[PDB]
Amino acid sequence: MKIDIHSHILPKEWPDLKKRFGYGGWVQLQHHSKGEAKLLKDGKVFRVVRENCWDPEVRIREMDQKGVTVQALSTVPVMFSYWAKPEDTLNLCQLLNNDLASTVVSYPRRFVGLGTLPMQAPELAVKEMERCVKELGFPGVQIGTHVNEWDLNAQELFPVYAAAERLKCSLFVHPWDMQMDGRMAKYWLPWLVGMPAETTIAICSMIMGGVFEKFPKLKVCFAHGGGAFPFTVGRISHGFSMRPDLCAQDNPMNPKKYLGSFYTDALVHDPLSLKLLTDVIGKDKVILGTDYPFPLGELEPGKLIESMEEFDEETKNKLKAGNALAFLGLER
Amino acid sequence: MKIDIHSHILPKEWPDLKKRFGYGGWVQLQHHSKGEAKLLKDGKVFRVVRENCWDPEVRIREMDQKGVTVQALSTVPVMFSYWAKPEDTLNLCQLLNNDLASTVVSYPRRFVGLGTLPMQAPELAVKEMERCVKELGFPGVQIGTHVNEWDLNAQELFPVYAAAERLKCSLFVHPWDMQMDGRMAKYWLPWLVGMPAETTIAICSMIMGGVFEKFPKLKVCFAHGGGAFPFTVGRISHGFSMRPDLCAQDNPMNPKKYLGSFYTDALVHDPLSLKLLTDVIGKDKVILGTDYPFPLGELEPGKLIESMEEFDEETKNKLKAGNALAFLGLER
Ligand SMILES: [Zn+2]
Ligand SMILES: [Zn+2]
Repeated sequence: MKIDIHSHILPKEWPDLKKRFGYGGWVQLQHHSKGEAKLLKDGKVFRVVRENCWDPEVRIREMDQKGVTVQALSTVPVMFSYWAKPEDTLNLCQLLNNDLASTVVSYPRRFVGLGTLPMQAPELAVKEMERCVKELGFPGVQIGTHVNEWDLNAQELFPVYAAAERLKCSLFVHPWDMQMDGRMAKYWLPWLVGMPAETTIAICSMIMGGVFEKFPKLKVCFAHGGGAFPFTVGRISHGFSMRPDLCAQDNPMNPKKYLGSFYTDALVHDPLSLKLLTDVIGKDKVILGTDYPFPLGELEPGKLIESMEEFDEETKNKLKAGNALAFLGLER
Repeated sequence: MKIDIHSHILPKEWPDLKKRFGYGGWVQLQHHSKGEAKLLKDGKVFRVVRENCWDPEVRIREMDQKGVTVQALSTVPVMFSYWAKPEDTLNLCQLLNNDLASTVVSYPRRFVGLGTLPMQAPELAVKEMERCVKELGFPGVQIGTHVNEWDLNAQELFPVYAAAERLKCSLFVHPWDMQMDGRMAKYWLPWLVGMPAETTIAICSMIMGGVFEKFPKLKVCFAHGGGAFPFTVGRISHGFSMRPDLCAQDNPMNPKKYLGSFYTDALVHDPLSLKLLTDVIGKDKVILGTDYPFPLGELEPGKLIESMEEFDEETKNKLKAGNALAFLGLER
């Protein structure tokens, strides 16, 4: 019933990116029908989306109906474009960040912005992060779980984490670029299994890569309840203890010592799962998020949290808003 | 403290498989040092193992020390060899199954056998299953989470499931053949993340492929606590409801209706994780298993279960032995 850390939005329209940059592989939005649009990647339709995916007015009406005060807006992850030339990804980043900032200016009490960065080129990413924070006024950014062959332990990314600490810029980590073909081409497995696995790999990578140890002021929240991590943390912690030759060469402290060091959203659908999440991650560390407007999201925002007889009213309030305001560094 | 459904053993020695079959890619055991051996795949050492991995006498002494009455013995999963020619995999299967049956005959009150099958060729697999059950006296078999490009929903495998129902042959499903290279080549991620993801994909595949619906007498137990499934079942069940076009074309019943239809081992390391597992899978459906003699296993077998103040003595007894005896169809 309060703040939603996890929601995705796109521009109304954007330019032909293939023409702008000189090579294909990019995505485009095609308005085929009233209140309806297609996303495509060279020719092929790969997703159908509704009006509420780009129209702030439509979003405000649906938020009102559901009792949601603020959405944190970030782009659709397929727009990350970490695969492209660094300056072209940055150019697209500036376009999506400015779009997002425009929307925020129009409804500054209903939205805040999480920008996107050219993470494959750390010098450009630092510079675009500095702009989002100093000029656009964003409290943080949304990044993917890996960047081409870099997982988030990668030393090449340390300048980005350092910039985040100095700028007080929060990081929302979202699974993306999962395997889509072969055995994963059935039963929606990329979204149902691939996403949570991507998130668990990101949490393990930042832990065992020493990111939380070296950048102790960095604020990070992972999407979809930490993936499998809240349930498989015992396996991970035990395995680290047993094979330090494999697990401890970048950071010798046991993963368990980092519980309390980062946030997750609360998007885990079931009450038994939400209770384990808070038991493991902490009542101060779980943030209502919805994945609005996508179907895999929570249909009645805040309902799972409010349905927990195990939680007092002060805990519910932390989960619904107070934790988001802490993670984002924003006034209650 | 009772029965261990999940333990791996190899023969003392076996022939040069490359010479036997006429092409490389197979594994071999090399005794380099006292009570020590190397596993290799063409030249390269990929694992070091101890005596207790092949010597039944050593295993009995370590079981006594730990209060373990019976181990269910199955081969090391890298021996599956589903990639090879069908008759060659079957020939190796017969050798490993006979080895296992010999060991069982020598200590028939301490061991039972779970055989291995040429799953890439279903007619041969049915025939070797019939032999393990009728001639070798095995109560079940261990199979992998996928078979080359077949996940376990594959219709080509239905004759194997049908044979299992008729023969009353239990199936222990073990994750294997994970990605090992690229981004997964660090931090032991194949074992810490890849294995649980493989298991969740296998549980989803058998559910949404209608395997439990079409073969309701089939007994199946998945390794490592069901992977992520006990925590991500809400995500999976919600997603199935939202996109039946993606999820329900082979079996329209919601995955949640199958909780209670299969078993898992109890190998989840942490007490919060063991409580969620029983809450989700059922107190009648969780089986003490250890992954003996591998380091990622439980070091004091049965200790997690016995440490649960939430469980009465009758529940502990089910988890330590009664559930295994039910899954295997064996006399208490
Ligand atoms: Zn999302
Ligand atoms: Zn095992």
